Amino acid sequence: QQVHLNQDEYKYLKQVEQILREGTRRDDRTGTGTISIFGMQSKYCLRNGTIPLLTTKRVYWKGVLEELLWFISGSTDGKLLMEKNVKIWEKNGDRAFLDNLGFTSREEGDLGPVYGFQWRHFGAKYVDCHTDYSGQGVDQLAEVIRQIKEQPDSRRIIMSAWNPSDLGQMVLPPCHTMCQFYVDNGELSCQLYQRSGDMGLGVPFNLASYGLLTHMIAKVCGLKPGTLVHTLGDAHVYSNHVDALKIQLDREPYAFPKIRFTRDVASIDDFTSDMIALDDYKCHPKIPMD
Amino acid sequence: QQVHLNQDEYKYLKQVEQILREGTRRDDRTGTGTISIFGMQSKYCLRNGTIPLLTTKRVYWKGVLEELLWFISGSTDGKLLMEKNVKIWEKNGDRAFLDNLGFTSREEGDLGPVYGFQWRHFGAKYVDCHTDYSGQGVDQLAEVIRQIKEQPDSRRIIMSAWNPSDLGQMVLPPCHTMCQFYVDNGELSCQLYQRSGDMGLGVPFNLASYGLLTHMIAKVCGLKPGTLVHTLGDAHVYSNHVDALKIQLDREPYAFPKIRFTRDVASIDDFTSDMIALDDYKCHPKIPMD
Ligand SMILES: O=c1ccn([C@H]2C[C@H](O)[C@@H](COP(=O)(O)O)O2)c(=O)[nH]1
Ligand SMILES: O=c1ccn([C@H]2C[C@H](O)[C@@H](COP(=O)(O)O)O2)c(=O)[nH]1
Repeated sequence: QQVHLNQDEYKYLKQVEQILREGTRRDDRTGTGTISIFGMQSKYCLRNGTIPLLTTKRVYWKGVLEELLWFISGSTDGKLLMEKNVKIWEKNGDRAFLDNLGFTSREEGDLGPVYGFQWRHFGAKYVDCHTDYSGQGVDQLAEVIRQIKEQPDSRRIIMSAWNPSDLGQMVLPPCHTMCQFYVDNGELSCQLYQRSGDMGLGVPFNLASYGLLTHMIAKVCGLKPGTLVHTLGDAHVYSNHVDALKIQLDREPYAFPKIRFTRDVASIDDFTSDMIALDDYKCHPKIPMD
Repeated sequence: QQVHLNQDEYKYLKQVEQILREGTRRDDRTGTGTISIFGMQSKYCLRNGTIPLLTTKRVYWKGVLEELLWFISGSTDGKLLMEKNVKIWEKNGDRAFLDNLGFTSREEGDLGPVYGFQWRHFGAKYVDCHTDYSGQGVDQLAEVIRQIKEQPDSRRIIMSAWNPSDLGQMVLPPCHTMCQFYVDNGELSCQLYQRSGDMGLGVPFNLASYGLLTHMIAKVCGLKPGTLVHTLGDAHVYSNHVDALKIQLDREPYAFPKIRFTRDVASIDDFTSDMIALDDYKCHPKIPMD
């Protein structure tokens, strides 16, 4: 029967199996095939410092970590993240990518009013990735933190990246579109709504990212981490990735690693990559992709 | 048994039951006790005209229908609904309610930049509930319809009411915060993200509302209805509703009613209450409590 060291990662694999077994076979934005279920939900225990970094296929932790800190900082400048040696946004801000979208006047690495800007300045008039936006638009992350501290019973602790007014100027429309927080018996929980998820790369990354976010905010608020709830619109596997995911489905998950913060923080803006430690991230062997 | 005429309503009852059994006890913003689960999801088939109006406890159909048409019209004037003998917004737009929020210059019924305003003019400058907003802000509903018709493969078909810039001026923050649409083999599906849901009174109403909207857009787009995915943040039952819900839980659901449109429509703005028929809405008798 179903006895597993890491039940939450096992359920993830079950999620992937269900997509491949019941999913619809459609052609997507690029003309490639996906196998897809619309509407899925899964839950991940964050208690005792557990962060859900998948063990059956390695997730780029360094990238997760630096992108999150960068999001939080409000930055929309791809070059700042490249300075931290993370290159996941590089191809979305280069001359060719920008020009193809009509952003011929824009400087390289200026990603437009993407996540960081929305999280910290929702409603402000975007100029460029070098403008000082202090006190412009709504600082959602700050409000979420005040709400958690002052009104922990609230059912309105929401942060959203989905800004229709700004979509035309973003290099990519937001994928993790919004999240909601929830305080129960001194524990902080988070639900991510992600409109679109690739189960082979994107989803594991987003999973770790919001897991880390919940850990950070919990610390800032003097709370213990709770449950991450991950909700998907179009959950899919690319049809060229099926063999690779099948190899992943065959593995018995290891225990998730643990997150550890090595100093105190004054606020959500007071973390640095050197004081966020990840203990015992053990992964199964590499899975080659195509 | 394990077999039901209406498996979808049966699953909703099981949802209520899961909350009562596994939910956490909380005292909310109102003061009354809730029993709560954070993060739930359920699916409702809409194929062949089916609309999930609950049968074990009657849903206020006239309210659902008139509110939706009013939403689509972009109106934020509560008096238009009161003109049709729908009083669900009355408490929220009267003198004392407005004054308590500091909207002391507002006429009665001026709900602020609520749903309808966000749907048709996201990012526009709110003045009052009589202002003509043509060409101001993003018409999200029209874009959704454009995307469904022209890019049915899109994983980006989103409409959101969650506007941080406008929250302070709304009489209530949006409860059904955003929805995503999905086209598969000519079948239109919709996922609602609801941040907060009263299983007893709110949720059934929200289900019927988004069910109806999905049927409407499907007709506009020459498509067929698919599935409604209902996602909840704080899924709760009010502690004083417990006994009446226990009664409801032993009822065997009847078949859902079906929706039928009795003439063609030029666009999403061309529906009227008289041409939306609801066939065979058969319910169990009223509950001995409220
Ligand atoms: O944070 C992200 C960003 C992207 N993707 C995946 C989902 C889609 O396969 C693709 C984005 O394409 P659209 O959904 O925008 O078409 O990348 C994720 O899983 N997570
Ligand atoms: O469309 C709605 C609006 C409200 N509610 C319920 C949920 C909560 O019980 C209450 C709103 O309170 P807050 O979640 O806003 O505190 O009404 C719904 O179920 N659906």
